[PDB]
Amino acid sequence: GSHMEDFVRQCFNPMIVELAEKAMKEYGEDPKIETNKFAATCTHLEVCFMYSDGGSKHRFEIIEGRDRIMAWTVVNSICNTTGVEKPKFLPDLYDYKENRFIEIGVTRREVHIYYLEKANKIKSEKTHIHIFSFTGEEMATKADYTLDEESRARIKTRLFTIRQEMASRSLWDSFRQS
Ligand SMILES: C[C@H](C[C@@H](C[C@H](C[C@@H](C[C@@H](CCN1CCCC1=O)N1CCCC1=O)N1CCCC1=O)N1CCCC1=O)N1CCCC1=O)N1CCCC1=O
Ligand SMILES: [Mn+2]
Ligand SMILES: [Mn+2]
Repeated sequence: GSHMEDFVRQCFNPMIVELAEKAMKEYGEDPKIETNKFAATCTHLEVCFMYSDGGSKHRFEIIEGRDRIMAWTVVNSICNTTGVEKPKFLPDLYDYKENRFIEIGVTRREVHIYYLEKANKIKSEKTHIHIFSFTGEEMATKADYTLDEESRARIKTRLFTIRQEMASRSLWDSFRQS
């Protein structure tokens, strides 16, 4: 293994690592080689999970972290029972409160740039978007941030802590270049 893989293993909890490996292998990437993508997958998974935790008990359905076939199955059930249009790309969550899918992004650039990229990619219009960065900023569709301030603040703090740990291991720089 590499230093990035050992860091990933000591940084994220093991269930997150396992789901990241699964998701990456399902697309033919090897966690032990494409280690930057491994860290990014772990970070994105943890953010999705903290986010779904931020709501009320029954509020969100978690799409991310399932195998692709089961993810689309759950998306189909949500669409067929709520009547919301089927997105073109797998979202990360479904909000039963606001009645909408959510795409979550975690970026090492400007939340503006990544938001524009994702919103050009989606084009299905009704899928809410919520971007976080590793510097503490966030941006969301209709400036509607879904959760209260405190849950988003916890996510932002975690992102900055991951950033610092990577820097202490001199892995932040190459990570920030992908
Ligand atoms: C005990 C607790 C663990 C965390 C786990 C949770 C993430 C998420 C995990 C799985 C489990 C469902 N599976 C397993 C395989 C098949 C399948 O469908 N997936 C993936 C797809 C959807 C889903 O549900 N969920 C959500 C509900 C319960 C659960 O497990 N969350 C949420 C916060 C951050 C985090 O990691 N939980 C559980 C709820 C409270 C909590 O924090 N611990 C131990 C100490 C640290 C810690 O967080
Ligand atoms: Mn996703
Ligand atoms: Mn996402």
